[PDB]
Amino acid sequence: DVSLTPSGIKVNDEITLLYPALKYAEELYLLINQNKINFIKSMAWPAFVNNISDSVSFIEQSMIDNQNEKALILFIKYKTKIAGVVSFNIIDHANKTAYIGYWLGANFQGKGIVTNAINKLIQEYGDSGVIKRFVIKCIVDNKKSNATALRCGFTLEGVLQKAEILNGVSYDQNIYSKVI
Ligand SMILES: CC(C)(COP(=O)(O)OP(=O)(O)OC[C@H]1O[C@@H](n2cnc3c(N)ncnc32)[C@H](O)[C@@H]1OP(=O)(O)O)[C@@H](O)C(=O)NCCC(=O)NCCS
Ligand SMILES: Nc1ncnc2c1ncn2[C@@H]1O[C@H](COS(=O)(=O)NC(=O)[C@@H](N)CC(=O)O)[C@@H](O)[C@H]1O
Repeated sequence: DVSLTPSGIKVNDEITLLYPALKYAEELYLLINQNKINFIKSMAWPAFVNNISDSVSFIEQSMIDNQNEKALILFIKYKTKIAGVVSFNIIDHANKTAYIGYWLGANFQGKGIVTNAINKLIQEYGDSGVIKRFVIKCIVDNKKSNATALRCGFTLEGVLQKAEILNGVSYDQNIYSKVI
């Protein structure tokens, strides 16, 4: 499979999902910084990304988790730029289940980048039998994420009541799945 390269997974001519590396720390940090205000609306962690060193620490931990298959953290490269992150936040090996996460900088939204990335990951891990069940869980009012999940052929399984905390408040999540 020539799409599985040493540096990452080639989705198409424009998108590669890069294995994390320290060299990406600067670009990743700047991207988060540019999007911090909007990102804080939908994710907890951006509120605390204050220096490049925080992105270095994230990369270091992501590489450890990737090595041990605890997670699969990938940096989305669109053309020449890092666009965001797509991940299996959690890989449950016993139950062959992967929980998906993602984000894109504002300048990279509306381009199908995450949809294309997810479809590729599901082909690679799902059609090979490594993962049986893929899950997207996100706060109910996250309109763009809901659209992405449905666009990728996921099915709504239910609402997880008061399951995600942002800034001390618990919010309901939709849980979507795609089963091979
Ligand atoms: C969730 C998020 C990644 C969605 O980004 P996105 O760009 O809408 O994601 P997709 O890859 O599904 O792209 C779909 C959009 O690209 C457009 N489109 C353009 N080219 C396309 C292509 N090649 N394939 C599919 N759609 C394409 C679609 O029409 C759609 O645009 P629309 O929203 O104007 O209808 C983004 O809103 C984000 O990063 N949000 C903050 C982080 C977050 O909330 N993460 C999830 C935590 S719960
Ligand atoms: N410090 C950091 N720097 C850069 N990216 C980071 C990061 N911390 C996390 N991410 C990435 O942010 C994305 C979204 O992860 S998330 O934990 O904020 N939320 C969810 O997954 C929802 N679906 C809710 C749920 O799954 O319950 C993932 O791709 C992570 O790898």
